[PDB]
Amino acid sequence: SISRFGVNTENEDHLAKELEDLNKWGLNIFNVAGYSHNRPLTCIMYAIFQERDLLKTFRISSDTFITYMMTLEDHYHSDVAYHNSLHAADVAQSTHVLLSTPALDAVFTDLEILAAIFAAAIHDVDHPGVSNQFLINTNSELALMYNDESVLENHHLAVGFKLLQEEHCDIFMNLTKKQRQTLRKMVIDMVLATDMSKHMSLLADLKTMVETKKVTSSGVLLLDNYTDRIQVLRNMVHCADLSNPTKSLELYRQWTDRIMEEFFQQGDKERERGMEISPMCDKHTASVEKSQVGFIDYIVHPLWETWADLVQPDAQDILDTLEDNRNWYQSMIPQAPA
Ligand SMILES: Nc1ncnc2c1ncn2[C@@H]1O[C@H](COP(=O)(O)O)[C@@H](O)[C@H]1O
Ligand SMILES: [Zn+2]
Ligand SMILES: [Zn+2]
Repeated sequence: SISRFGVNTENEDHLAKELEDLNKWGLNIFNVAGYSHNRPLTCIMYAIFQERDLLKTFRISSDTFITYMMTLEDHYHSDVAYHNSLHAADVAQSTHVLLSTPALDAVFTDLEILAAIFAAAIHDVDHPGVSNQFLINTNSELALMYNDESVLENHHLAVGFKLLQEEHCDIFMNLTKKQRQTLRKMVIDMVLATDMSKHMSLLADLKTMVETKKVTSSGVLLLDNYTDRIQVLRNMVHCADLSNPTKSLELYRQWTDRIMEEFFQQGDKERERGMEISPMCDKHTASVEKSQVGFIDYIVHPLWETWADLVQPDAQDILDTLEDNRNWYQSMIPQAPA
């Protein structure tokens, strides 16, 4: 309820204004955090579940849901500049919008929809603000536990599911044993897919599927087998995760400031511990503009272009914004003549 959020009517009214964009790409999650005592993930997730009647469908009481979500959100580190609950909220809301794209209407079951949004919400939980390689190079206990493979991603999953065991936190209590098994499988698949080292193989396989792309009498995509549906969900969450550059510049710029702050903080930690600094972690040798252009050209654009193709023409506006932002940064690159 509104009381669990500690929000008064004045801020509840502001929040109502902001939530008018719940199903839109233009929602401003920064404003949402500001009116919800900085609990953007729980607030947006509650709004999303209400909007999709997921609480009613899976018999999750508001009590259990809010208790779990508030617990999960508290396990995101508010001192980590980018990988915090604000980023998770953004990704969950972005996934929520992508799931409603015309080209995918009626394609996914409710359990698959539940799985993708949940995956998005927990995908970076308890992130330390440093990369897998940093954990590996410092002989971190986490790296040793997971044998240097998708260290953080494996940890995000373990924490997300482990927290269901705390008091009044099992939001999957009323799902059948079969549903829980299937949801777990799907969630694990999608979160492990957020590991950037799997990006290329994801894109490749994604393009391939687009070659075999099948539609209907209306333009709606056809995916009758699990394997094909999970590949789309997997890529959908990956796209939402990498959606910053496709948002209105006012938002994209705030995300970029955060990702750069987090990179510099890791650079500070490397210096503090006598380790050699990482690329783009050196606040004195990193070029924000150039980095963003490179990130879009080599990773984000190639990804969204393929997604745009799969859901043609649903994502066209997203691709255009992406391109405008890319050119804005391109022209923003500093210049020193003679
Ligand atoms: N705007 C951006 N510029 C450069 N790198 C980014 C940007 N947005 C996300 N990333 C990177 O994408 C990786 C995957 O995102 P995440 O799942 O949140 O960890 C992050 O670890 C960042 O290093
Ligand atoms: Zn991640
Ligand atoms: Zn993320």
